[PDB]
Amino acid sequence: MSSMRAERVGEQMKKELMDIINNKVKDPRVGFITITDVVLTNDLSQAKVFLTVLGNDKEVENTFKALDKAKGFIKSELGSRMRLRIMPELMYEYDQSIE
Repeated sequence: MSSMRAERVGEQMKKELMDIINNKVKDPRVGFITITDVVLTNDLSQAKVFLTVLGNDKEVENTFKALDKAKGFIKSELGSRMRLRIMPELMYEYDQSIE
C-alpha cells in the first residue's frame, strides 16, 4: 500500500496541508499543528494525515473536530494547489509513534 507515486503525493500534501491548516483553518489561540506524514493508498483515494497537536486530551479532541468540520474547505484549497483532479478522502490521525 505504498507505490512511489503515493509517497511522492504524500510529501506534497504534507507541505500543502500544513500551510492550509495553519494559515487558514486554525484558531490563532492554539499552537502550531504539525503534520508528520501523509500516507495514501495506491489509487490515491484515501489519505491518512498524521498530526502532532499541543494541549490536553480535550484540546487535542477540539482540534480534530475543527479539522473534520473544515474538510470541505481543506479539500478545496488543496485541489486548487495540485493538478490532481479528484481529492483523496482525508482522515486525521494522531501520531501515536511520538510520545
